[PDB]
Amino acid sequence: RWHGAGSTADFQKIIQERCDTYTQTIRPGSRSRNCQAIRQAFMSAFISKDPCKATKEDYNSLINLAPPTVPCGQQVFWSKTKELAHEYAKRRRLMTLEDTLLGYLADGLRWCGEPGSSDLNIWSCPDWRKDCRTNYLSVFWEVLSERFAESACNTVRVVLNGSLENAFDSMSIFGRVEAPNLRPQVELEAWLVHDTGKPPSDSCSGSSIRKLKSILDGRNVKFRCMDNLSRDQFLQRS
Ligand SMILES: Nc1ncnc2c1ncn2[C@@H]1O[C@H](COP(=O)(O)OP(=O)(O)OC[C@H]2OC[C@@H](F)[C@@H]2O)[C@@H](O)[C@H]1O
Repeated sequence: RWHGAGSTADFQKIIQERCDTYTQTIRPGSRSRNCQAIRQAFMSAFISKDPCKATKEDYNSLINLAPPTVPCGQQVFWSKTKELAHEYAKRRRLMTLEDTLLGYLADGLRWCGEPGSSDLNIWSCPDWRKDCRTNYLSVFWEVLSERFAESACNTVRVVLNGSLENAFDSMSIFGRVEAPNLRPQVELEAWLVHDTGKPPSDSCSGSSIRKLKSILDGRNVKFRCMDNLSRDQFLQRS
């Protein structure tokens, strides 16, 4: 029926296996979490529901079992720079949304259900643009990101793309959901990083970054911006 690719095959085995791996081998030590119950709640959030009627409220319980909250001073946001941001985070022992329990579970997966069926639709899922924005995949990421930003604390960093005309996209999840919900009085450092072998098309002085400074002022978040750095200069030396 839908225009988007179907659900990841064996989605529920994957999220349970990743849950075991994460809670036991990647980030253990804190409180215990039951991975069976986390998988059950994840599945119950969307399974057998209208795939284009997802609400943020459908995920409150799942998120409550494992909020996406990162230790003070270790949190990293990104926008149009996913792989660079993850390399940077890994090197510096920081955490992106993909390094939280739920983000780790969901990273790179697709899922949707179908009314009157207990199973995932593995043939097609709603596309955000061609079908509906109110789909379980897109809504999960928006609500998880919101909670991610609300829990941020002390210094947080963001990696943005200085090779685009607008390194800050106000219609992005970083622009629309994360920056505007960022816990007040944290401090944000932005790095605008450009493709090796190309001059940067955006800077800290550009229009888009001015919009971001405006948002951060309203949250009483201090802002430091660095730019004109190649991926190599940025990584080799932030
Ligand atoms: N871990 C993920 N795995 C798969 N898809 C994801 C993931 N995280 C987000 N998406 C989706 O892919 C899309 C990415 O769109 P960009 O324009 O490159 O960047 P932003 O929108 O700013 O999202 C990134 C920030 O917000 C949350 C934090 F992770 C980041 O700081 C997005 O719409 C999501 O539906």
